[PDB]
Amino acid sequence: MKYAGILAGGIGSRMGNVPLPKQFLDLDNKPILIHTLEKFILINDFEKIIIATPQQWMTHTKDTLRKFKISDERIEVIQGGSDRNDTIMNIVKHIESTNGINDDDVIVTHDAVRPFLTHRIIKENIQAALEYGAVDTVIDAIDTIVTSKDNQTIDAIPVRNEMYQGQTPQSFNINLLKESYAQLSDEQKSILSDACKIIVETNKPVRLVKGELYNIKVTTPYDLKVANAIIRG
Amino acid sequence: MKYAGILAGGIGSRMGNVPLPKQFLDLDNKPILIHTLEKFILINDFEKIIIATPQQWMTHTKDTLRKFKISDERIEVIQGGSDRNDTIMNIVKHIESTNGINDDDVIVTHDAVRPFLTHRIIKENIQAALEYGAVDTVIDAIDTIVTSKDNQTIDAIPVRNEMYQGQTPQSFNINLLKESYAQLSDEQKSILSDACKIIVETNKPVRLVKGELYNIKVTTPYDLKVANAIIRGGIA
Ligand SMILES: Nc1ccn([C@@H]2O[C@H](COP(=O)(O)OP(=O)(O)OC[C@@H](O)[C@@H](O)[C@@H](O)CO)[C@@H](O)[C@H]2O)c(=O)n1
Repeated sequence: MKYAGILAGGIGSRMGNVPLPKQFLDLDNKPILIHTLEKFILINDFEKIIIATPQQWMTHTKDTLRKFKISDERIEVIQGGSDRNDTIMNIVKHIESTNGINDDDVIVTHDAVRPFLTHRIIKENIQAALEYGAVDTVIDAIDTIVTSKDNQTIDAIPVRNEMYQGQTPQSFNINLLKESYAQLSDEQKSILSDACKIIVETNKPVRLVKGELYNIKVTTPYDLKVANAIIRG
Repeated sequence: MKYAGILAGGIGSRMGNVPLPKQFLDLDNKPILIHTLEKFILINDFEKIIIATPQQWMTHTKDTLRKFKISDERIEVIQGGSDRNDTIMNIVKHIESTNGINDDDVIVTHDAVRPFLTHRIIKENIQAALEYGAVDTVIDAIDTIVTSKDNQTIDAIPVRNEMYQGQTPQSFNINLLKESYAQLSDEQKSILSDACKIIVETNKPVRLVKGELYNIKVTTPYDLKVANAIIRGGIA
């Protein structure tokens, strides 16, 4: 079975790491979250489309689904976790308690504020997860990537041809993801913020699926202004 | 003395069509290169502002400057090189053969196809080059960065808080740039995608100056749609 996990944990402020509900901001007279969900409802192969969000946003999420006539029976809103990977695991646990996890199940996890992913991206994610167990959506780096350990000076400049900008979806065989996450120590769980890095850190391969330049994360006022252009055109 | 080097030397190859150089494409009825140049003209302290273009585009560039009533005597259009760092060094050599290089000279090198840099970015680049000798214009990485050695599977996912997207300008003390570049082999030069790595590879510091989310590089039709939005929105 194939599941979608829509991660609506918000976008943390720079000071304080306060979750801001950017997925509710308006994009051409409809919340960003609704645009993203519409893309997933178009995929008939999903058994459930699970939105995980902080307890304090669950009612507004349900109210917004109702206002924008999103009635698809596969949509469910559940409470998120203490960080992004813990929220993913809340989704996995919800699947297990509801249907039970099958050996061939896959989960397609995706940012609520990435409304411009495509049918191809979703299908390629599903197929790569079924065959290989773990997948990241990426695009080739356009800028030269540089590192710094002090926010003052360059530490290194890697070869750009080996660098990729990570997007989402990130998709996994569910049992593989669960087994890998179970291998991490409490310290690792506190430090890891990315879902594909769970797999990498536990020495299993992660496949690349190529995204799109326009599959942006709408997290700043600048990105919201750009998003209006992408949508209208 | 302070010099600007506007890098307009690439050629936009297209499959099955006449090459259309991205730096000359119209953006709100004005070529991208002119948008970029206007920012540099507003900096009084440049001694010269040198635009490098492919040989066959030099006359067209000079004429287009005249078309937009741009007569600034500091502007010179010269021939670029076969790769980006060769274009930068063509500009350095032109300065050397024209004025000679002073020990305190700095050069602000910048993509012609990045029209949305700001007064602040240029001024911080100049000051950074004067104080530290080498500087990169960067922003915090917008995405998690992923690496791959086989172009099929992830090799590593570095700690995201140490990752930055390189933009331009990149600015240098001229003698430092020249001396560092002279140390590199042809293979080392082949691997470079920017100028600041010349400095990093020769074990001299490169300082960071913050760019902007809208200091985008215009190279594909998608980027031009974004550029048009930026202009109409007053974002930059
Ligand atoms: N023979 C050449 C080739 C290119 N050029 C100029 O170079 C500009 C960017 O060129 P291009 O769009 O192809 O981008 P690159 O792949 O070179 O990488 C750049 C990336 O490193 C940098 O922006 C940033 O990230 C660093 O921090 C364009 O104006 C070209 O005309 C030149 O004058 N002569």
